[PDB]
Amino acid sequence: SLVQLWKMIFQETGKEAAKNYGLYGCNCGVGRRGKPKDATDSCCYVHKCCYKKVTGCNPKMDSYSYSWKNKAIVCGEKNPPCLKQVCECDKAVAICLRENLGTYNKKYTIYPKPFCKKADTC
Repeated sequence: SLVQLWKMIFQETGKEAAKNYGLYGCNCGVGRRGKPKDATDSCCYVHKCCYKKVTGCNPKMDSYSYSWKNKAIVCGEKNPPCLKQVCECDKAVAICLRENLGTYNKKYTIYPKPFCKKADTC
């Protein structure tokens, strides 16, 4: 669920997830999609697009089972198809988030999403 993702974000980024990425760019956090602003927003772009490949669940409400191993995210204990995927979706968006931390814009942290150009289809 979305609380798990928020934790997941913090554990690889060290920043409070909703505080820093809840309104970042045009695809991070609540709201729709847009043409991404930077690599930080674009990995939120990838997250929302793997989130549409979910089938039988509510990712923002349904929790899953996962653990935080030797600084490595292991969702890999047996999970139902969706709950496996969203959590892998969350881990992938948690992992890339650490990969573009040097790019993070402090001005994009709360971004006016309506003004962003509409994203294509994933």
